[PDB]
Parts: sequence; C-alpha cells; structure tokens
Amino acid sequence: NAMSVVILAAGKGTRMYSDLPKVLHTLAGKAMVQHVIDAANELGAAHVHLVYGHGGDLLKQALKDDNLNWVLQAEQLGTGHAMQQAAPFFADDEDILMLYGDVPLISVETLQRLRDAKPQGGIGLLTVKLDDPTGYGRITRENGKVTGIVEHKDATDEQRQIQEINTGILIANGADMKRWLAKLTNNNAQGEYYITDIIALAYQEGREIVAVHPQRLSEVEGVNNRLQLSRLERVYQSEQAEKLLLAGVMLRDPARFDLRGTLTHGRDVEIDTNVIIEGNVTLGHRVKIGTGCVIKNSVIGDDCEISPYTVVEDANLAAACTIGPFARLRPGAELLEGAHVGNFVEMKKARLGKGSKAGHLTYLGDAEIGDNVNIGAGTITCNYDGANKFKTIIGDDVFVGSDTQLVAPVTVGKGATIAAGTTVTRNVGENALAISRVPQTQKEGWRRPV
Amino acid sequence: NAMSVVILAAGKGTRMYSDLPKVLHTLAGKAMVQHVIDAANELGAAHVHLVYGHGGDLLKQALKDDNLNWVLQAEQLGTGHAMQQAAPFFADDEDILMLYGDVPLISVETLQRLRDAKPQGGIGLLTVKLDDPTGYGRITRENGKVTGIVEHKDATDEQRQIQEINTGILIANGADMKRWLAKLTNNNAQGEYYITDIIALAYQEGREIVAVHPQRLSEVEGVNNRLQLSRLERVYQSEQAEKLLLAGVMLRDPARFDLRGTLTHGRDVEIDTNVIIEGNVTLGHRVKIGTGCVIKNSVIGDDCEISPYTVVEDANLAAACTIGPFARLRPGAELLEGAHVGNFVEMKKARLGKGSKAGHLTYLGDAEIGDNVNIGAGTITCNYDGANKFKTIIGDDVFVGSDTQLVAPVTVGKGATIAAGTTVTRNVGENALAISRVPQTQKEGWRRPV
Amino acid sequence: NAMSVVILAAGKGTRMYSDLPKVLHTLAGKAMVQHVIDAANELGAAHVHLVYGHGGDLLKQALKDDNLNWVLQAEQLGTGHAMQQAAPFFADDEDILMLYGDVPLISVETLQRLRDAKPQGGIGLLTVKLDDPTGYGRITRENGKVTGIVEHKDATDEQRQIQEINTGILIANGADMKRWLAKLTNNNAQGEYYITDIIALAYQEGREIVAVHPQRLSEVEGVNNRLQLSRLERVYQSEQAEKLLLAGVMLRDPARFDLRGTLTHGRDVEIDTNVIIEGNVTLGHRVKIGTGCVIKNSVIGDDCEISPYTVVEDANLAAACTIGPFARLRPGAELLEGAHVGNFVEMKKARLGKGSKAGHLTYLGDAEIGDNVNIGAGTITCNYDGANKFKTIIGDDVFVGSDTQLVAPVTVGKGATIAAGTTVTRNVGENALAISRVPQTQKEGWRRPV
Ligand SMILES: CC(C)(COP(=O)(O)OP(=O)(O)OC[C@H]1O[C@@H](n2cnc3c(N)ncnc32)[C@H](O)[C@@H]1OP(=O)(O)O)[C@@H](O)C(=O)NCCC(=O)NCCS
Ligand SMILES: CC(C)(COP(=O)(O)OP(=O)(O)OC[C@H]1O[C@@H](n2cnc3c(N)ncnc32)[C@H](O)[C@@H]1OP(=O)(O)O)[C@@H](O)C(=O)NCCC(=O)NCCS
Ligand SMILES: CC(C)(COP(=O)(O)OP(=O)(O)OC[C@H]1O[C@@H](n2cnc3c(N)ncnc32)[C@H](O)[C@@H]1OP(=O)(O)O)[C@@H](O)C(=O)NCCC(=O)NCCS
Ligand SMILES: CC(=O)N[C@H]1[C@@H](OP(=O)(O)OP(=O)(O)OC[C@H]2O[C@@H](n3ccc(=O)[nH]c3=O)[C@H](O)[C@@H]2O)O[C@H](CO)[C@@H](O)[C@@H]1O
Ligand SMILES: CC(=O)N[C@H]1[C@@H](OP(=O)(O)OP(=O)(O)OC[C@H]2O[C@@H](n3ccc(=O)[nH]c3=O)[C@H](O)[C@@H]2O)O[C@H](CO)[C@@H](O)[C@@H]1O
Ligand SMILES: CC(=O)N[C@H]1[C@@H](OP(=O)(O)OP(=O)(O)OC[C@H]2O[C@@H](n3ccc(=O)[nH]c3=O)[C@H](O)[C@@H]2O)O[C@H](CO)[C@@H](O)[C@@H]1O
Ligand SMILES: N[C@H]1[C@@H](OP(=O)(O)O)O[C@H](CO)[C@@H](O)[C@@H]1O
Ligand SMILES: N[C@H]1[C@@H](OP(=O)(O)O)O[C@H](CO)[C@@H](O)[C@@H]1O
Ligand SMILES: N[C@H]1[C@@H](OP(=O)(O)O)O[C@H](CO)[C@@H](O)[C@@H]1O
Ligand SMILES: [Co+2]
Ligand SMILES: [Mg+2]
Repeated sequence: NAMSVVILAAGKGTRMYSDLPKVLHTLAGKAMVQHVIDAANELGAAHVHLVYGHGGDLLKQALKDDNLNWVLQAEQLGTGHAMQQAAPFFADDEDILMLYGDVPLISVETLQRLRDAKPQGGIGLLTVKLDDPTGYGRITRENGKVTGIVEHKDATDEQRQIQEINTGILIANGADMKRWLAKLTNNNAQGEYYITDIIALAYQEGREIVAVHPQRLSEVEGVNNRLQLSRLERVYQSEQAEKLLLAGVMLRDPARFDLRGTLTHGRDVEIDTNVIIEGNVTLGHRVKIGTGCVIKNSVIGDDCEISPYTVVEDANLAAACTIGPFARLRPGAELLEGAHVGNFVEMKKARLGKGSKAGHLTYLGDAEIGDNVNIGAGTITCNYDGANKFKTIIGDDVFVGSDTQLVAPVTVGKGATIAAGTTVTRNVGENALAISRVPQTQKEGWRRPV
Repeated sequence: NAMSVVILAAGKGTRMYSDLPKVLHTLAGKAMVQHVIDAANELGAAHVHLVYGHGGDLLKQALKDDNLNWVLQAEQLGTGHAMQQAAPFFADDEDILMLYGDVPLISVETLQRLRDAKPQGGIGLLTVKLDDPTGYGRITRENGKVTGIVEHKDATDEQRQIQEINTGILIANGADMKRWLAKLTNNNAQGEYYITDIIALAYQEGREIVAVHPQRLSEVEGVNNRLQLSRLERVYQSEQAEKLLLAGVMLRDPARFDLRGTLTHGRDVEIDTNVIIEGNVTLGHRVKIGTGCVIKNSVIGDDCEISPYTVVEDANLAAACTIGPFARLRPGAELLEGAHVGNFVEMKKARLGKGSKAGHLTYLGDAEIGDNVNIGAGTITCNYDGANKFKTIIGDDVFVGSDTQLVAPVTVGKGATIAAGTTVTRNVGENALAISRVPQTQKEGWRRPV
Repeated sequence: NAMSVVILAAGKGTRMYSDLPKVLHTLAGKAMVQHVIDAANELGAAHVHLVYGHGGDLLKQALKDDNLNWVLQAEQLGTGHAMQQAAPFFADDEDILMLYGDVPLISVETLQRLRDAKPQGGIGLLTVKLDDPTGYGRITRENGKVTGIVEHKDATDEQRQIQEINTGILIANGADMKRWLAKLTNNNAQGEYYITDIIALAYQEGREIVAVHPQRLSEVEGVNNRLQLSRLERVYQSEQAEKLLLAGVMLRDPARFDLRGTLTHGRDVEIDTNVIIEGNVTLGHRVKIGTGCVIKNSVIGDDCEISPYTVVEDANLAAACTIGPFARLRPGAELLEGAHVGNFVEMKKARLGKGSKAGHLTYLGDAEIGDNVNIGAGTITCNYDGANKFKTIIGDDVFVGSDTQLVAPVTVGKGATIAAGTTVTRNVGENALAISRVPQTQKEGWRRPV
C-alpha cells in the first residue's frame, strides 16, 4: 500500500531559550527532526511533508532529504490547522501517517505495527496508558471500540480519569483525511483546530479506529526543553550501547560511551570508558580503544591499539598500528601497517609508512614518509611559508635525529640519516648524513644570574 | 522579624578516617559547613554562631564569614549542652534557628517555610516521615498537635513505630530558648542533654509547636562518612545540572558534568561530557566546550570553541577564539579576538593578539604577542634565567619559524620574519628576517651503528 | 574439614561472538574464571579441578594457579556428565564444592556459610528466590525439607510456579558424590546428565539437603553475553568503590572510578572523576589524583599531586612530587622528593632528582638527573642511535636551556649551565657553560612569499 508521511514541526519551542529552531537541536549528533524524517523514509514514505512556521532558512540549511515537501503554517492554529495546510498534497489513494518533529525516538517497528492495524477506510491510532495522563488527549471507547479523543482542557473530571492517552501519531487514507479535515471547527476550550476531532468524525461515518501501543514510553516522548532532550539522548545512547554489547562489542562501561553516527566493526573490539564515536567509523577485528578517545569519520584496521586520550578525525590506520596516548590525528592522516605514533604527536595530510615511528613531541603535516623510518622526538615538518603549503618527502629506512626541522619542499633519500638538531632546507641524498651543527664549546666557571 | 542562626558542628567525625575535621570536607568544591553558613546568611541571619569542639585552628583557616561567632563546646554532652554554650549570645528579641554543620543540602526555601510556620511564642519544627525511622527522634502528637520528641534509645517499641521523625532543625525565640535550656537534665538513656526536650517543655507552658516538612529527603541528610558525602555530591551535581539544562545550557550528559563554583552563561552554550567547571566562570553566547575540559576562574567570550581535553585556569578569551585539543592555559593567559591555540601548547602570563596562532608544541610564558602573528610549531619563549623572569615582545604581522627559541628579554618588530630553528637573543628590526643557521651539509655513504 | 573445588567451564559461549573462550573474558582486568579460582583458593580449596571442553591452549596460557587440575570434558553431555569427568580425582574424605566458571561474583563469605550448613553425610545447596524463575531448576520440598530439583524443561506448569531456584552451587562429601554420580541417567527432557539429580538421590538414601541463600543476586549471576558481563563489571566497580569510600578514600564520583587490580592507600587520598587504577598501586597519605588519570603498577608517595589527564605505568614517585597535567610516565620513571613534571612531558627509564623540574614539552629517556636541576622546555635526551640505547647523566644544580638536545652517552657535570638551543655531544665540565650557537644576524626588508 502506498504511504506518505506528514511531520508537524511548526509549534514554538519557547522553553529551549535558543536562537536555533527547537527541532534542529541534536540528539546523538543528528537534528531531532532528522531522526523523524529518517524513520519516515525507513518506513517506506513516498513523500515527507514538513510543516513549519519559522526558522525556515535554518531548517532548509539543515535538511536536504530529496523527498521533502515544505509546507508552511504561518499561524499556529492547532494540529488540525497544520494538517489542513498539508492536506492538498495528500494523494487520494495513499495512506497518510502523521508524526511530530519533536518526538525523535519513534521506532519504525512500532510505526509498521500501526500501519498493519489500520483498517480499510479507517484509522490506525497510537495510544499509550500513563499513570498520570494529565495534559494529554483522552481516548474514549464504546463497547471496547475507540470512538474519539477528548483534549485535557475540554475533558470533565471524570473523563480525566481515563489513563489511555493519545500519543498524537495516527494513520489514515488521504482522501478520507481530506474529507474529515474540511469539517474541523474551533469551538472548543482552546479555540484551535484539533486534528484529534477526526477520530470522532470517522466513527460517526461508521469507520473503524483501532489502537496500538508503543513498545517503550521513550518512543513517544516529546521534547520542549533541554532537560527532556538530555534524557532522550541517554535513552538513545543506552539502547545503542546495549545493541553493540549484544553484537559482540565490549564496552567497559556502556553508560560512558557515546555513538553519534555509524559504527562498523569486526569481532572482539574492546572500547574503554568515555570514548566518543562520531560520523562514520569502521573498526577492524580486535581493535582496542583506551579511555577518553574521540574517533570521527575514520577507518581503523585489525589489531590496532588506540591508547588513552587520543583524538582522531578523517584518518586511515592499516592493521597493527599503535597510536597515543595523547596523539592527535587530523584529516588526511594515514598510517600503514604496524606504524606507530606516540605521545604529543600531531599528523595532518601526512602518511607514515610500514613499521615507521613518530614517538614524541612531533608535528607531521603535508608529508609522505616511507617504511621503516624513525622520526626522532621533536621533529617538525615546516609546511607553511605564510601563504602556501609545501610537501615533505622522506624515503624508506631514514633515521631522523631529534629536534630536526624539515623546511618543505624537500626530499630525504632512502637510507639517509639526519643529525639531531638539524635544519633541513635542501634535498638529502640516499644513504647520506645531513647535518647543520655548531661544534659544542665551553666556557669555564660560568655563574648564572643572581 | 530579626533572626540569628546557630550551627552545631562539635560532634566527632570518626568514620571519616581523616586528619581534617569532618565539616571541612568539601562538597562541590566547598566545605560542608560553608554550605550551611551560606544558607544561614542567604536566609537573612544577623549572626551565625558556630559551635565547635576541636580542629579550631583548621576551621578558622577555612571559614572567614564576618558575622561568625565562634562558640566552644569542649565536651560533647549532647545537642542540648551545645546549644547552652551558645545561648548566652542569643538576643531576647530575635528568632534562633538551629542547623547542623554536617547537613549541607538544607534549602533556604524550606528554612523560610519553617520560619513562617513558627507561631508567636512557639516553635517551628522540621520533621520528616521515613519508611524506616530507626535511630531518629520520634515526634509525639496529642490531637494532631506536636507535644514532644522521644529519642530512639529512650523510646519504647510502640513509640518506635512512629514514622515521623525529627530532622533536628528548629526555630524559636531567643528568650524562650534560654528559658527552656536552663531546665535541661541528663536523666535519659544516653546520659546527655537533649535539645529535643525543649519541645515538651514548651508544650507544657502552653506554647504551640508546628511542624513543616522538607521538599526533599536529601535536604536533611547528615554526613558521617565519605560514602554518604559522595551521594550528596551527586544529588547536588544532578540538581545543578538540571537547573542549567532548564535555563538553556546544553549538557550532553548531565550525569557527567561537575560545577564547583559559579557559572555565568549566555544562550546556546553546549557542554560535552566530563567537563568540570571550577571557581567563577563566565561563558558568552554559543560557547562550545568539548569533552573532558576543565575550566577554572576564567572568562570565555561569544562563539569560542574549546576542543577536547583542554585545561584552563584564570584565563581570558575574547570572542571567536579556538583552543585545543590538549591545550593548557595557566594564569594570565589572554587571547584576543579570533586567536587560536592548538595541541600541546601552553600559555602563562602571555597575551596572544587578534587572529594570532600558536598551533602546536609550544610554550609561551611572559609574553606579549601582537595581531595576525603566526607562531610556528615548537617555538619556546625562554623567560627564566634561573632566578628572574623576563618578557618577550612580538609585534604585529610577525611570522615565527618552527622551533625558534626567543631568549627574553627581547622584542621582535612588527612585520618581521624569524627563520625556522632560530635562537633569538637580540631585538629583531621591523620587516627584517632574523636567522642563526648553519648551512646544511652532507656526508656520503653514512652507515648507522650496528 | 578438607575441601576441594570443581569449576565447570566446558559449556560453549556462543552469544559472545568471540575467538576468545568465554570464561577468559575479563571483569575488572581479570578473567572471569580467575575470579572463581581466586574465590576457591580464598575459601581454602586444597585442589581446584577445572573442567573444560575447548580453548585449552588459551586457557592454559591465562591460568597458572599451581593447584589447578585440568579435567577434560570433550562432549558437553550435561553438568552431571562434566562432574563425572572430574569425580575420579575427588578424595573420599574431603568435601567437594561445585562452582561455575562464568559466575564471577560469588563471595567467599556466602561459600563459607554454605560450607557450614552442609550436614554430615548430606548436601549444602545454594538457592535463591526469584520473581520470575523461568529457565532455572526448581527446588522441591517435603515438610520444609529439600527433596530434589526439577529442571525447567522437565517441570510441569504447577512446579514452574515454585520461585525458589537452584543457583547451581552445592557442596557434598567426595565419596558420596561419586556414589550418586555413577547412578545418573539421561532420561529427561534434554537427554543430558543432570548434576541436579543427586539431590533426590541423596534424599532417597536418607541424607539431608540444607539450603542457604546468597547475600546478593549479583553473586550468582552467570554471564553468556557481553551485556551481562558489563552489568557485573558495574556491580563489581560499585562495590569496590563503596568499600574504598568507607575505608576513607574520597572518590569525587564513585560511578566514575575503575579499579582493575589492587589499591593500597594512606589517609585523606582524593581521587577525582574518571580515574582508572590498574595492576598494583600504592598511594601514600594525602595523594590527590585529578580527573581522567590512569595509574598502573606504580608507587606514589605522601602528598603527591597528580594533575589531570596524566598516564602513569611502573613509575615510582617520592613524597611531594607534582606531575601533569598531560604528563606521561612510562616504565622506569622515577621522581625523587619534591620533583616536578609539567605538561607534554614524557619519562622512560629516567630518574629526576629532588626538587628537580621538567616543566614542558620534553622527553627524558635512559637518564639520571640530579637534584635541584632545571630542564628547560623542549629538551630532549637522544638515547637511541638506531640499534642501541645510551644513558644521559646530568649532575646536581644544572640548568638546561630550552630546546637542548643531549646526545647520549654524555655527562653534564654538577653546576653546569647549557645554553638554550644547544646540541650536546660531549661531556660538559662542572660549573661550565656549554653552547653551540650561531650568532643572530638579520636581513632588512624581508618580504614573505605571496
Ligand atoms: C650525527 C651523529 C649521528 C654522529 O654520532 P657519532 O658518529 O657517534 O659521532 P662522532 O663523534 O663520531 O661524529 C661523526 C662525524 O660527524 C662529524 N662532525 C661532527 N661535528 C660536525 C659538523 N658540525 N659538521 C660536519 N660534520 C661534523 C665528524 O667529523 C665525524 O666524521 P667522520 O666519521 O668521517 O670522522 C649524532 O651526533 C646524532 O646526531 N645522532 C642522532 C641521535 C638522535 O637524535 N636519535 C633519535 C633517538 S631519541
Ligand atoms: C629563512 C627562510 C624563510 C628562507 O626560505 P627561502 O627564501 O625560500 O630560502 P632561500 O634558499 O631563498 O634563502 C633565502 C636567503 O637566506 C639566506 N641564507 C641561507 N642560509 C643563511 C645563513 N646561514 N645565514 C644568513 N642568510 C642565510 C640566503 O643567502 C638568501 O638570501 P637572498 O634572498 O638575499 O639571496 C626559510 O628557510 C625558513 O626558515 N622558513 C620558515 C618555515 C617555518 O618554520 N614555517 C611555519 C609553518 S609549519
Ligand atoms: C647562554 C646564555 C645563558 C647567555 O645569556 P647572557 O649572559 O645574559 O648573554 P650575553 O649577551 O652576556 O652572552 C654571554 C656570553 O656568551 C658568549 N656568546 C654569545 N654567543 C656565543 C657563541 N656563539 N659561542 C660562544 N660564546 C657565545 C658571549 O661572548 C659572552 O661571553 P662573556 O660573558 O665572557 O663576555 C643565554 O643566551 C641562554 O641560552 N639562556 C638560557 C635561557 C633558557 O632557555 N631558560 C629556561 C627557562 S624558559
Ligand atoms: C489537539 C491535539 O492535537 N492534541 C494532541 C497534542 O496535544 P497538543 O496539541 O497540546 O501538543 P503540542 O502543542 O505540543 O503540539 C503537537 C505537535 O504539533 C505541532 N504543532 C501544534 C500546533 C500547531 O499549530 N502546529 C504544529 O505544528 C507541535 O510543534 C508539536 O510537534 O499532542 C498530545 C501528545 O503530545 C496529544 O495527547 C493530544 O491529544
Ligand atoms: C537529642 C537530639 O538532638 N537528638 C536528635 C539528633 O540525634 P543525635 O543527637 O543522635 O545526632 P548526632 O549525634 O549526629 O548530632 C547532631 C548534630 O549535633 C552535633 N553535636 C551533637 C552532640 C554534641 O554534643 N555536640 C554537637 O555539636 C553533631 O556534630 C551533629 O552535627 O539528630 C537526629 C537527626 O540527625 C534527630 O532525629 C534526633 O532527635
Ligand atoms: C541440570 C543442571 O545443572 N541444571 C542447572 C543449570 O542449568 P543449565 O544446565 O541450563 O546451565 P548451563 O547450560 O548454563 O550450564 C551451567 C554451567 O555448567 C557448565 N557446563 C554445562 C553443561 C556441560 O556439559 N558442561 C559444562 O561445563 C557451563 O559452562 C556453565 O558454567 O544451572 C542453572 C543455574 O544457572 C540451575 O538453575 C539449573 O538447575
Ligand atoms: N627514542 C627512540 C626509543 O623510544 P623509547 O626509548 O622512548 O622507547 O626507541 C624507539 C624504538 O624502540 C624509537 O622509535 C624512538 O625514536
Ligand atoms: N603549520 C601552519 C599550518 O597548520 P596546519 O598545516 O597544521 O593546518 O597552517 C596554519 C594556518 O592555516 C598556521 O598557523 C600553522 O603555523
Ligand atoms: N620556564 C621556567 C618557569 O616556568 P613557568 O614560567 O612556566 O612558571 O619557572 C619554573 C620555576 O619557577 C622553571 O622550572 C621553568 O623552566
Ligand atoms: Co631546536
Ligand atoms: Mg624543539
């Protein structure tokens, strides 16, 4: 059956105290409304209608899904009114599923169950039972059948005793939807147009409304302030962490792990406390990640060991590499098999070859370093002249003495040796020793200042 | 109505296993007793009487509140006895509020409610209902009115069934207080002087005792050991975190955030996991703080981005600065607008000008660096000669080559360039190139040691 | 009474998705089965029989306890069958206690209570009452006495109502054990040999079976997947943290503390958030450890302060040392009294003397540095020539200027001074100034590249 989704996101997020529209606030590194859009497409949505009232410029900048139909609702006259703005775009022969832009954890599995419960010519309604139903629409039933929804403000004390409430999510045929929407009136407690009135309108026509319930309450929780957002962030992180544990990834403390993107992994991966994974990350077999690491958009091969407090972004590590602790890999950093980066070392657009080592206090930027190379502590590639960037090339089997500065562009031939403290401004020949040293001298009986 | 506060803090903290008096142990970076003193002053206390038995030297070193009246209780003969030591200092026409020095979370709002419930000539009592009231004073009532308190040890099995217990906090007129205290006797189960006996003494006189309850149990929890302290630390951090979230500050994980002082902030501030804020910190609008940062007594302007694992103390950052990851700012560090500090960079009593950059492996101490300056990786200001410290001055538009040592005192004129690997011992002229380099030479067929 | 322990660990750990046998997966830095072995020896076990089915090579590599008797069970025909494989090794006059290799938190205190409850000629059984007993053996009783165990699969709906279940742990005389085991048959729902059938076999003989219960459920929880493992890891860390707090160690956040080995400590030690302790660590009095530190197999003297994000392994710090933040001490690092290591400093097989300082951007490897020495920022000991390592010796009262490279082997005499930017290749005399500097020159009107 064909189906499109409508996302109401035109309400004002006042308790957020933000200059950024509420639905753009992120959860696990992704806009709340993007989570909803993803669920809609993942369910099979042909078109996704997004109803907004303001922040349109920022929304269009953040959202780029091709099948997004932007629907304006200049005045927020109620959920019913918002749906009327989008209704003209509904197809007469497709189901229309309504979702909220600020209820990010809704699962496709529950939406699928809701789709299957919807009867021909009727309506699928998602309801939930709460201990305290205060503030939400009450589900009314006659002989076990759903007959309508009464909003909290409009409900009597007795009706307020009803604990089964409307989550807001529902699905119904597009043509039927348009028929009911045209009949909405605003003669109620809030003087708004209630999308909820279509339930009674359908029942009166003899149509059937069936209700299904979410798997978890967190699935239909809405966000109006940052505290509520932080709680859903934890729920999301906890569920993702448990899935990873069940899939064979060892997290030393699942409450101290954050995944903000996608994680691909092999077997026996171990991840210590406080690690953060961002963007798309691929980990090979037996990768070990020490505490506090941050890994973003990077590829890590089999058997790599990432020591504590190492930050990595857009890097590629071959098998058996060891980096950190306190290493900092920036975009373009590449390590070939068995390479090693130690503490207080930074790499940017730089490749380190097989079995090569940069153990300490070093900066490698815009460089190509061969295999079996040893980079002494304190070595620095001077890749910038104040306007342009230049490349440093170091061949295989090179030994670079400590505190050497390589002024790019420059090439050091294979097998060369560079003396400690050297400033390299010209190419170094193969198997040669490069040096630029003042012989050590001494002054006797030197007395330091008082 | 005039009011003074008395804080009993003379009990022995044996289960703390410490050489530091129990009430001096900190919670959120502040002494437990200081939290109580703050609540007393915040309530409007004219005088704060502090009753202590030992550790007086350390207490006087830690506490400096001007309105503190030190009251000695050499022998701990009971709360009643402690109050008798302070009683002579009570004014006949003021209310006297009694608090414990080891119950740090008591809220001014609850104390205010207690003050308002206190009847003329009577007593305001703070009581709470517990599932297991074992160990605490039982509140006795006659026709709904409080008539006394019976200590656990003195109470019969039936009275021990009473679940409403004494939190210990109470308030009453000073003159009345002195009248009852003089009548205390130690003929009871513990052979001590019970401050709790004044409740029955007042009731017998025809005075009225009214009870009020705390908003939260944590508010009246006392600390006798480190475990109990750690629990109140979490409660405190959790409540502060939720307030910040409700005020518009985004905390990526409120359970992994610690504030130990005061935090001032603009809008849309984002704070990642494991950040610690100490002393007084001011954050502008849109400040983003990455994971694990520690910020103490510092000012951070609008739009700054503090990358992961950066430590800052007594620093001042103008708008749009970017620092870290792995940057270390010490007292006196100042960055002007748009300045940048990268990884493994340390600054102390050093100013970096507008749009200036110190991207890596650098130490800047006792320096003034102008605008649009580029500090190459590995640069070091040698500000110390073994006894004295000297200043390094670098004008605008200066380019400092990598691994340059600036031996202070020295001045580098505007527009100058310093060659990589230079040792700068003398002033450099404007628009000039400073250099101290040995030309690179080479020895063919060099064979490294076997 | 003499007693040996048998540990069943031959079951397949399928839901672990690992190439490492399930019982070898670690909890608090120690193999799950090692925790069980430790409990067995700690209880007084004369011999520990370990029944395994595969991964024998890896198991033998990990476990080395001298009193381990390896027992093979090639086919997993049931717990009864596994016990028959070990039974021949049981002594007729010793008690035999059965434990599971994947139930790591079993406490010696509970096992001791179980040993004391075991009646002469009978059986001690460890049982627990669960809300949902689904999946476990049901304890059957006649007039209050345990008469047998019925496995879930074999139990009727009514018997499945029984909530008291078998934890699996039991103890009985070796000779009796062998008598019952020989009678096991596999005519039951799973077609396996149930060790649980010995309960009914003993009762029929007129022997008495007494049941005792664990102190905590976590004590008898078994691990089949990583999620269950992570939960027991938290339970373990939480209990260890609370013990440390009760013993006088201040943990700023007990939920953000991990101990993976042994921690020895003095009084008033303070440990901030996210610290990880590994191997055997000894802390003196008043040691303060800042956030995120990792300390492994090291000794820390009285009054040391370890600043944030410092990593330490196999190091020895005397009293009053201060290191970090961002310091990295590797094996062999030694600091004498009052020594100081600052940020972005690394030490390996290097000793720093009393009151000596290495404040920044430095690497000290294979060195002996005297007292009252000052190591300038950027100093590096070049201890490696590509095949051999050499020692650097620096006497007392030496001042090493910034960015100095010491090419080992070399000795700097007491009282010497080394100029900033020096490359030291030869010994430096006492009280002498060593230097290898090119005088600073200048080129006027230098224009940087466009
Ligand atoms: C250059 C270096 C390799 C020489 O070590 P070495 O051979 O044991 O030292 P030597 O005293 O024998 O000097 C070797 C040569 O350098 C020459 N030399 C010394 N000072 C010189 C200078 N200023 N210019 C040119 N040559 C110089 C000598 O004349 C000699 O030549 P020769 O062998 O033909 O006779 C060494 O000083 C060095 O810089 N090592 C690197 C250490 C390092 O940083 N390692 C990384 C691990 S932390
Ligand atoms: C000094 C430096 C700027 C010169 O680069 P360059 O102009 O392209 O190099 P050149 O080969 O043309 O040498 C330039 C001048 O230096 C002079 N020179 C070379 N060695 C010299 C020495 N020991 N003493 C004095 N002058 C020297 C040349 O004679 C020449 O003079 P000229 O232009 O009047 O003919 C460059 O080597 C340098 O140190 N760059 C800094 C890189 C850096 O650390 N960047 C930070 C980003 S990571
Ligand atoms: C070497 C150093 C100590 C000299 O400082 P200074 O005495 O104030 O400087 P001066 O101008 O007086 O030079 C002192 C001597 O060095 C000599 N000198 C200068 N350049 C020289 C060279 N290339 N070779 C040999 N001697 C040289 C001078 O001739 C002079 O000798 P004299 O005193 O007999 O007349 C200083 O430049 C230095 O390197 N300080 C270390 C700073 C540091 O890194 N501190 C750590 C804290 S961050
Ligand atoms: C009349 C109606 O629908 N009532 C339901 C609505 O309450 P209620 O209408 O009170 O809910 P909200 O005001 O929070 O709005 C719901 C969603 O609709 C959006 N929105 C709202 C009004 C508008 O004019 N434009 C718009 O886009 C909001 O941005 C939000 O995403 O949701 C509750 C669950 O949360 C249900 O129990 C109520 O039965
Ligand atoms: C007789 C009395 O008061 N009983 C109350 C007291 O119990 P109790 O007297 O047992 O309480 P504690 O011994 O903990 O002492 C209470 C407070 O008084 C201080 N202190 C105590 C004795 C002394 O001689 N000097 C002194 O300064 C302690 O340091 C602590 O701050 O508090 C309980 C709540 O915690 C109440 O339910 C009890 O009804
Ligand atoms: C017949 C029997 O014993 N049933 C008990 C067993 O269930 P059950 O037999 O189902 O338990 P498991 O299959 O998990 O095995 C128990 C332990 O024995 C080991 N093992 C099992 C079979 C084998 O052939 N070899 C072997 O070494 C496993 O590795 C594990 O350490 O433990 C439950 C508690 O967890 C008890 O409530 C059940 O009454
Ligand atoms: N300084 C050298 C030393 O490191 P360290 O002595 O710190 O271990 O040996 C390493 C290989 O064993 C080399 O790559 C390093 O350049
Ligand atoms: N090394 C230079 C380079 O950094 P990097 O190449 O690491 O990005 O460019 C920066 C500005 O773009 C300069 O301030 C740095 O001195
Ligand atoms: N650079 C020096 C300075 O450090 P800093 O100025 O950063 O405090 O003084 C210290 C002692 O007071 C010395 O050990 C450092 O070598
Ligand atoms: Co140098
Ligand atoms: Mg250097």
